[PDB]
Amino acid sequence: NEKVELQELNDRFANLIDKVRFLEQQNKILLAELEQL
Amino acid sequence: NEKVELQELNDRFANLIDKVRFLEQQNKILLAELEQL
Repeated sequence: NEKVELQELNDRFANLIDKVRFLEQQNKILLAELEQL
Repeated sequence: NEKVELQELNDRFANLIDKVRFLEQQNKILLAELEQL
């Protein structure tokens, strides 16, 4: 059923974006630390 | 079209997956470098 399936991909897309945000922030923090060292 | 809207859907899903993959790989190298310092 393409209502539950297209709400599923949505949830996967959402989780992937949260992951992207988290990782972008951490890599920026790590780079800043390296810059400071 | 429905076929030319589903393809787009699969392409953004792939791009998003790749972004996560690269961010994690970049993150692991940054952690390793900070670790040396």
